[PDB]
Amino acid sequence: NSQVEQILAEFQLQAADLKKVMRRMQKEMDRGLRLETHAAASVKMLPTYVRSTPEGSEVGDFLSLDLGGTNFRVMLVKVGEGQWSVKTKHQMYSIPEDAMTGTAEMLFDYISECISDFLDKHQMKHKKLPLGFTFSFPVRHEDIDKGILLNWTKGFKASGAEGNNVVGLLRDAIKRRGDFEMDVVAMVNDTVATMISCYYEDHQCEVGMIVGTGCNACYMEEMQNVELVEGDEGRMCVNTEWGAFGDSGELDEFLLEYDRLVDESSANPGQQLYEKLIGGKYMGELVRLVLLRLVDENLLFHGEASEQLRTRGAFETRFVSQVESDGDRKQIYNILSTLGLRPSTTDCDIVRRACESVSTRAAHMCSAGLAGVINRMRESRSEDVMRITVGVDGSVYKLHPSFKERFHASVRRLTPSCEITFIESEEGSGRGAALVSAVACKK
Ligand SMILES: Cc1ccc(NC(=O)[C@H](COC(C)C)Oc2ncnc3c2cnn3-c2ncccc2Cl)nc1
Ligand SMILES: OC[C@H]1O[C@H](O)[C@H](O)[C@@H](O)[C@@H]1O
Ligand code: NA
Repeated sequence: NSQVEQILAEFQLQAADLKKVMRRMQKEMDRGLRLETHAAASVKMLPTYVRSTPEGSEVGDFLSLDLGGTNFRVMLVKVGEGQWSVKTKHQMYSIPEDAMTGTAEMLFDYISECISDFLDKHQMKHKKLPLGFTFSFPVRHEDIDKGILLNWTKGFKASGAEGNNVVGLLRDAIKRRGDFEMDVVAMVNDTVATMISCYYEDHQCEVGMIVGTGCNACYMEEMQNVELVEGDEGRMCVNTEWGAFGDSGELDEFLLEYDRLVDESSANPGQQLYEKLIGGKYMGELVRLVLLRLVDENLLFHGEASEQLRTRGAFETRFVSQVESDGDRKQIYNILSTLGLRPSTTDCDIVRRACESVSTRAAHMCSAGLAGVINRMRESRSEDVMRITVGVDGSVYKLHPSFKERFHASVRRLTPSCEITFIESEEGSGRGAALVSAVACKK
């Protein structure tokens, strides 16, 4: 146990580590905003064309598509005035591997089939509506309804997409199918969508964050600081793409053996390193690799590992969450037996410690990110204590039994001059795309 706890201790980050990360994130943000350094910035600070504007939208029905993982969502969002009301209906769709690792057209054809299914099941296929698209990958926006995919993240691979107008890809697929018509009026990031949906509930919400399969944030920047887009008046949402923080070496002093290994076998070696420390795509696999380290030292399972624990990806991140949901070891035993293992009573405690060590580092790394954003915003204003609302969506955050609590407390220590309200978005990644579309249509 002695030696377990010092192998596990490599995952600790001191206050001083977290402040260093925070400040470096603030300097990368700043690099990404300036024309002189934008092109070489690891933290891209992408203009979204979502602006501060008087409250209100068109009234009516709006479709939303939300693509950001293997599971995706179609939504019908009805905006009405009394005063305002928003009601939603959704369906979920799972994308087969074939459709994610083939061509862009195969991917967008599958998407359009699903839209078709949604419209059938809501007896509205004869209707032509405005559609907002939540598309959760790095995009260079040229307008609210136009954007070029820079690169796939989170293991997506469809060919023929990178470098192309993602909105064009959707619209072409819709037309190929010829079974329905929609006006694609807006495409946004999931961070952005989450923030808009949250703003609707709370006007102080000016940051969106995702801690899901990937990890990213967006926030409202002053237009004079957004040098890529002409104008000094008002604010525009910037999609930080903070996932790529570290991709210029900024994190090198913190990366562990397990981190290099996750990166090397990932779909995108050398990219999204910050996100690899945090996102649900990778947390379960980090844990897996730590559990193997403790085995090949004969500190775990008497040094015998199962077939499935030697198998990349078999420690799914939902396991990490379930482990930590356990004190009778029932939750831990039920995940471990699943894996072809026979834990002692001590192993169960060891696996729960390992989960904790990875999941805690994630919450801590993530808090430094968000603190960076929130402190920068405070500094750009007339704030003694800044009260701000953050919209947060993602499965790590919503479902991980203690990640959230750990994240909040770490965030608060790094932001001792702000009071932060975190709003857990029920379906903001999807609803927000509809609401942005409604605002866009009001033109
Ligand atoms: C092209 C375009 C479209 C939209 C926007 N801006 C917005 O959608 C703004 C962004 O504001 C940030 C600070 C979050 O958000 C909104 N701008 C205007 N009205 C809005 C909202 C959000 N809800 N909401 C709203 N409020 C009341 C009823 C219905 C709605 Cl949709 N900018 C450009
Ligand atoms: O889904 C959360 C995030 O995952 C990845 O970081 C994507 O690059 C990013 O665009 C998205 O916001
Ligand atoms: Na500007």
